[PDB]
Amino acid sequence: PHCPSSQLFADLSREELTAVMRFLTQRLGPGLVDAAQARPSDNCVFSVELQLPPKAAALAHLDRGSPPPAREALAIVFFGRQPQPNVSELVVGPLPHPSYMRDVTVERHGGPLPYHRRPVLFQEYLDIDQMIFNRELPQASGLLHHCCFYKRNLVTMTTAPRGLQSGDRATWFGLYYNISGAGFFLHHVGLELLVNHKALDPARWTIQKVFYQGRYYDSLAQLEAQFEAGLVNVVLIPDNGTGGSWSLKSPVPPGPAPPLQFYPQGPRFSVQGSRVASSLWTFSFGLGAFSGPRIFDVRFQGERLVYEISLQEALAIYGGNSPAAMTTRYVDGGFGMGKYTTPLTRGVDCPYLATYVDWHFLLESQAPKTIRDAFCVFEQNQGLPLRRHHSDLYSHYFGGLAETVLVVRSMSTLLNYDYVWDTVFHPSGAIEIRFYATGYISSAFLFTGKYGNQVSEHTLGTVHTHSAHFKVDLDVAGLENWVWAEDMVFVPMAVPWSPEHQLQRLQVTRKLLEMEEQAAFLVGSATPRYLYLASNHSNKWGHPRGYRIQMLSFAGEPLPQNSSMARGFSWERYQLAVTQRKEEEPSSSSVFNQNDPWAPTVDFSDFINNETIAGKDLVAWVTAGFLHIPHAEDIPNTVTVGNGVGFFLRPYNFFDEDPSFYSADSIYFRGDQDAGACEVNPLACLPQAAACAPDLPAFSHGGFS
Amino acid sequence: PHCSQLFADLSREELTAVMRFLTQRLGPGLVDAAQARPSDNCVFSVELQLPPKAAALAHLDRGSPPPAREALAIVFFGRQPQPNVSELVVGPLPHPSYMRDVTVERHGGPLPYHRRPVLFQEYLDIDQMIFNRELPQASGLLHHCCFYKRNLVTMTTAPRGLQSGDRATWFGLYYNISGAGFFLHHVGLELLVNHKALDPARWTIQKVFYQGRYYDSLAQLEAQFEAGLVNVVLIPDNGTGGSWSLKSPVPPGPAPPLQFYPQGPRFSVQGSRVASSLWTFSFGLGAFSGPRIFDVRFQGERLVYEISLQEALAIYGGNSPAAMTTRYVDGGFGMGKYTTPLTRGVDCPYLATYVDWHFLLESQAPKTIRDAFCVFEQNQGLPLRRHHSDLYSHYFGGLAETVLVVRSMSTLLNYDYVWDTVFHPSGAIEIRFYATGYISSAFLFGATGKYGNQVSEHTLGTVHTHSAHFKVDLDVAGLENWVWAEDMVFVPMAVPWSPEHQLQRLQVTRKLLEMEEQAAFLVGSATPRYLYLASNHSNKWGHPRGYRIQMLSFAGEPLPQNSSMARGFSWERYQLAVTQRKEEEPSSSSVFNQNDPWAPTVDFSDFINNETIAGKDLVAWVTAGFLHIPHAEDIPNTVTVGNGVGFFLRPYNFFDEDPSFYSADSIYFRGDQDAGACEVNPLACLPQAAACAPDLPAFSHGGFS
Ligand SMILES: *[C@@H]1O[C@H](CO)[C@@H](O[C@@H]2O[C@H](CO)[C@@H](O[C@@H]3O[C@H](CO)[C@@H](O)[C@H](O)[C@@H]3O)[C@H](O)[C@H]2NC(C)=O)[C@H](O)[C@H]1NC(C)=O
Ligand SMILES: *[C@@H]1O[C@H](CO)[C@@H](O[C@@H]2O[C@H](CO)[C@@H](O[C@@H]3O[C@H](CO)[C@@H](O)[C@H](O)[C@@H]3O)[C@H](O)[C@H]2NC(C)=O)[C@H](O)[C@H]1NC(C)=O
Ligand SMILES: *[C@@H]1O[C@H](CO[C@H]2O[C@@H](C)[C@@H](O)[C@@H](O)[C@@H]2O)[C@@H](O[C@@H]2O[C@H](CO)[C@@H](O)[C@H](O)[C@H]2NC(C)=O)[C@H](O)[C@H]1NC(C)=O
Ligand SMILES: *[C@@H]1O[C@H](CO)[C@@H](O[C@@H]2O[C@H](CO)[C@@H](O)[C@H](O)[C@H]2NC(C)=O)[C@H](O)[C@H]1NC(C)=O
Ligand SMILES: *[C@H]1O[C@H](CO[C@H]2O[C@@H](C)[C@@H](O)[C@@H](O)[C@@H]2O)[C@@H](O)[C@H](O)[C@H]1NC(C)=O
Ligand SMILES: *[C@@H]1O[C@H](CO)[C@@H](O)[C@H](O)[C@H]1NC(C)=O
Ligand SMILES: [Ca+2]
Ligand SMILES: [Ca+2]
Ligand SMILES: [Ca+2]
Ligand SMILES: [Ca+2]
Ligand SMILES: [Cu+2]
Ligand SMILES: [Cu+2]
Repeated sequence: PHCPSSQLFADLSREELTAVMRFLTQRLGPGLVDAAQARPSDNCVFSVELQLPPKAAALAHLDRGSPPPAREALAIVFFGRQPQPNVSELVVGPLPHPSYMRDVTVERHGGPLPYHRRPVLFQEYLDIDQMIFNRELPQASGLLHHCCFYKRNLVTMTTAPRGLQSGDRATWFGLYYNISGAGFFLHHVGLELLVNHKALDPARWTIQKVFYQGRYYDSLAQLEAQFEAGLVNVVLIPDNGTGGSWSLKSPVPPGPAPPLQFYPQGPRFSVQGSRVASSLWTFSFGLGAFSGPRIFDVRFQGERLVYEISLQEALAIYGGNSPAAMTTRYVDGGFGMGKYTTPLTRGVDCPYLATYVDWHFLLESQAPKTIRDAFCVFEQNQGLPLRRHHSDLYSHYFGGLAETVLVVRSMSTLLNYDYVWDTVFHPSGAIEIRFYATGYISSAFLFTGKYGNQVSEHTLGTVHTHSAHFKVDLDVAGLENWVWAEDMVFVPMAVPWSPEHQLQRLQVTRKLLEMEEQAAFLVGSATPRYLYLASNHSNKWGHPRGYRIQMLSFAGEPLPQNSSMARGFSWERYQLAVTQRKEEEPSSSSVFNQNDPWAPTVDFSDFINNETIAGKDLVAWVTAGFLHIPHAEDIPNTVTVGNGVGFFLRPYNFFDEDPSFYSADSIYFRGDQDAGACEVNPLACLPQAAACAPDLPAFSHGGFS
Repeated sequence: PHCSQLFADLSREELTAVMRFLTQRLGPGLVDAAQARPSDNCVFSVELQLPPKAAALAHLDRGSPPPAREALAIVFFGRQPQPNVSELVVGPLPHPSYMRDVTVERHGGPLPYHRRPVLFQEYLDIDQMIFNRELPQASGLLHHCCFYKRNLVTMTTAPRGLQSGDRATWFGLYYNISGAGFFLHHVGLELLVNHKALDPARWTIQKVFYQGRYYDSLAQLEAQFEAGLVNVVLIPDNGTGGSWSLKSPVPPGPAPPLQFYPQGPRFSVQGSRVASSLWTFSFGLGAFSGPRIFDVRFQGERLVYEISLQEALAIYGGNSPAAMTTRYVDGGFGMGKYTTPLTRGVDCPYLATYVDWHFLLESQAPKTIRDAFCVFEQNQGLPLRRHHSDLYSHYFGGLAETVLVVRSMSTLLNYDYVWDTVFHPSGAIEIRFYATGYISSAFLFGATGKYGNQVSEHTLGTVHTHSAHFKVDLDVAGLENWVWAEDMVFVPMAVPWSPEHQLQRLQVTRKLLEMEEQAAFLVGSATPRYLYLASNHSNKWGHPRGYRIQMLSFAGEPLPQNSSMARGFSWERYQLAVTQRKEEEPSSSSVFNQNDPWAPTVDFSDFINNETIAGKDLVAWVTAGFLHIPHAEDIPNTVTVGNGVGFFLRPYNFFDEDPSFYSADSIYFRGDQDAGACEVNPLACLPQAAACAPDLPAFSHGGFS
């Protein structure tokens, strides 16, 4: 019966956000508009979020005990009501009650930010739909009545980038049936429209091209005419149906409950604000609006391993029979991995008994909002030994330890993909960063196999690749680190005790990587089997104290350099790169690359620049991804099984021995001892320990927009 | 509130039945393996002989009668002018009447006697020699360095010599540590024992290695010690920490997470057969080959006829002779034969279903390994699939992932190998293997860094690679299958609507692999990103029904072909290979390769022989492995974290849609609906469903030998 239970990196709070918005409205001139109903020629505030502190100061505070650096915020402002409109980046502080505001644009980017680089606003999307649905589609209502039950029952979906050339803002939009309670993405009606929305005055916006069921037209006029002329043979795309194409609700009623996990003697970790603490682990967590999930000041048994691990960008490159598909290259940070974090459904997205946590933000609005259950944090019994030995030889003993990990997770739903961002903390001292793609695939109307598979009636599942970039600022036993590569080789040799014979002598090769360029591994290149970052200092046995990067990635072929667009996500070309850490190089991407990748705001390749990486504060940049050719089993959704991709950070002579030796949960007993004796073996007391019904919270869901 | 066996391993009776029959028909002269000497006649092994496929299938599908249930016996025929090992098929069970020598049929000639595995008694005899005859000759030295006075133990290596016919084995000497691994306590002495002679009296010691130097005999070593040329390095007898212990110095804290089935378990085990809602298969263990599964059926339909471990391999490098020539072909010892008991709540989850294995190896009566297998459902704490829609329609639809696992563990000397087969709700099968347990060590001398890392006082952790081979006989939608490779490519192109501009057009490349040699991928070769086996027949959307092999492997560089030994495990050279399935090609290895790899009994490369694989019964052969350079954190044991290696088998247009759409456990609800309303959302009723204390069984352990 019955059964128990330094925030310098925290994301800005409701107050802090409000505080900065007040200060902005005051100091920014009226004509300021609510971003959420702004127009191109308006002035407004697009985003307000935490500006991360410099490392030197942050550390001085965390370690040396000096005072905290100014807590600041960064605001992105669209300045439209202006002869030469610009986007500007403004640092506002110091919180909790700000007094200054500095334009860092020219500092950071060496010049103004072109207005065309700004992300398409929510209002801008609405205006575009007004044009399409009021001014444009009616011109073809003859056709639409015949194919598409026109009478409102159709929806548009954006693509990106928006044109062919720096400056452009023309966007292809596909049209789909507005299915109810299920993904529309699988119901392309066959029509795409090239909208030019560069003009500051929506009245001047035009439609450059039209694609319909396999053919280009110049206007909806033509397309309607040609349909009327009788040289457009409409194949009828249905409005309605049943199965996974049409639904997510299963036709099969609940059977017996699946397995459930619980903490029989209370949870073994705490979350206070942005800070998690456990027996072994300590870190602060959070979300960049655009860059997405991040962790800081990660400490294993009190000692810092990493200053920062943050998602940096995500990328989806498509191919297709149609214009939308065949030119789409989402640089998802230009929308926002944080901005589009969705709530975590208890018992689906994370285990029911996880600790859920809310996120607060201020984006494209005046008042801050909240995503409820944005994060989840929990311990998972992996059902699998961290370590184990059974000795039947000479001495009869057993010694092992079941693996229980600590997880932190957010999910981003950008249009149809749901990205899943795991950071898993292992009891061995290892950190694992994973990401899964799930959700709906993106589809096109089907009209010879070069561009994907047919996944349902009239539907091409368009081929594409996923990839993601991570900043990993390890500070292994201090700031000053070196990069080591180790591998294997065989060397023919006469057998010492019988030289008439030949043996193949297995050996270890070892090289220190001295310059940045030697630590930059292009995709498709051979990669050292052991690569690690290490300190000057050694462990008990005289080896440099190291942490090793090990990669789980099936990376797709990158967009060719021959493409002008590529410089906008040049990180795609590397598997891994280690560079000097620098304040002026905080990120591999920028929210402004999505709309102008031809003139990238940040260009990652520039960071790799022929310097020493021999004894500096280093930072590793890891790419992970894969190629996806959709298939029937992606309908309704793509499963996560086998699609996880990422990397491990594992200790390599960092410790003097395996930390888990002194685990509070390790089991050990001799063959002559009594394995059922509770005092001998803790597992024997488990049935007492766990003789209680768990107190499960009432199911709540974090709602919608 | 509380909460066809046509593939089954032979039972106690069947084993007894066969041994009785063998005793009778094998003439007198027949000794018990545990007592046998080289010149004796004895029965080494009795285990299931797997049925032919055509007959097995006829029974399983067409309903015809079962094929004869038979057994295979390995017999050592020593009491003979020309001694041989012979393979004998005995049947039909339950009460056998015949017995057929298949040796010459199968291997095209007699099995040389020197290929036989070293018997337990043979190991004991060898120790008599060492400890009675030999070591006393160097007791002067041994008293000085090693607390000689019995307190030392030997460990074998393999293969045994330099050339087909040889049977000389290096044995290292270690302190017989109590209740912890001896493997970390090499005293610095290895002895080359020649035990080829049928008369142990004639066995000799060809060489001696001590603390860095070679001697012809123990006479020599002692003569040279007493002559003042051998400088002993005292290796301690005793100590504390992970070098010496597996018992933690830290007392139990609060219990870790525990998983349970709140409305009963959702699978059954009847004998060798598992059944669940989705999955159906028979499981078991080959004495030598190890874990295997048969007649795997997703929702009633066969995906795989057989998935079986085939061989495991550990290739070493080192400063000393044992380390530098060791190549364990573990099947020559036996992955089943050395299955250890699974400790409840360490090796598998506490509430797993544990199952015993019966065997008859190197003895006259059958024995049992208690809790050899475990079978359980695991909540992965991670969604199989999920979508959150804030866009146009407000809905959520997902499904938490619960997998079905089957696991055994083999402890071969120091390593404990974990063998997972995980069955996913998506229709995917996953085969994993982890290496844990103790590393193998050597005494540390010399300044090279070429052969590993120092992991404790005076201990070299010797570099080596692990690898494992699996037979995967998929029968995708029937027997007749083809092999497909798909990948990606970019193709420059004029932008259709703006030909002044260039786009990189992503496309899918596809190729049918026609001949065996085209499906044979060497290690280090580029591999198609999508490789699958498929049927002639298509799904609803016209694509061939496929299952795809996706590989999680960090494979080490293979032993060079230049080595005569290599032919004994030539599968090591491939990542993957598809060949025609053939009755006369049942296995990629043989228990007789370990001792004569120079004249291999089975040579895998011979299977790949320039035939069609276009529309035959095909079988894939997957290699997985990795390089291990030991480091401090391998002491006391190597952890499983990130060391799992294996592959997935995923449906690729096999179905018409994701079968998890019709999951009994999928959650779905619209934003306008009530997510707490139990009738709407099953997760809401969970706190009722799981308001009960679990009835945990009293802890038992399966004991030792
Ligand atoms: C990008 O656009 C922003 C928005 O217009 C520009 O900010 C404004 O720049 C001028 C400085 O050239 C400032 O106003 C001026 O104030 C001084 C006295 O303080 C006076 O000489 C002038 O009569 C004028 O009013 C003001 O700092 C600033 N306004 C706001 C609301 O921030 C920005 O400079 C543009 N920058 C680039 C590089 O494009
Ligand atoms: C490997 O070793 C075994 C040692 O027994 C050989 O098997 C034996 O082969 C002999 C033939 O030399 C069989 O004897 C035959 O049966 C009757 C017994 O009444 C005998 O009088 C006949 O004249 C005939 O020689 C014996 O049955 C058989 N035993 C078994 C278990 O097979 C075997 O030949 C050897 N194999 C090879 C390939 O060298
Ligand atoms: C690890 O290096 C520290 C720090 O190293 C600086 O010394 C330069 C020669 C060069 O190596 C530079 O990269 C490196 O950052 C060593 O201590 C330093 O040692 C010097 C002696 O040469 C002293 O005079 C300095 O006070 C001290 N400087 C600092 C900044 O600490 C240290 O010896 C070494 N330790 C090991 C085990 O390698
Ligand atoms: C080697 O050392 C082991 C470890 O002590 C000895 O194991 C003990 O042996 C005695 C005698 O049989 C038993 O009563 C104890 O219960 C054993 N302990 C364990 C943990 O098994 C073993 O006997 C020694 N082997 C030798 C000397 O060869
Ligand atoms: C697929 O093949 C089946 C018969 O297979 C043989 O037929 C020949 C044309 C030759 O290609 C052989 O190699 C084949 O193995 C046939 O009976 C099936 O119905 C066929 N079905 C389809 C849809 O292709
Ligand atoms: C989806 O359906 C309803 C019509 O019942 C509509 O109000 C909604 O907005 C549709 N999507 C649109 C209009 O974009
Ligand atoms: Ca660093
Ligand atoms: Ca740099
Ligand atoms: Ca087959
Ligand atoms: Ca063949
Ligand atoms: Cu995808
Ligand atoms: Cu290993």
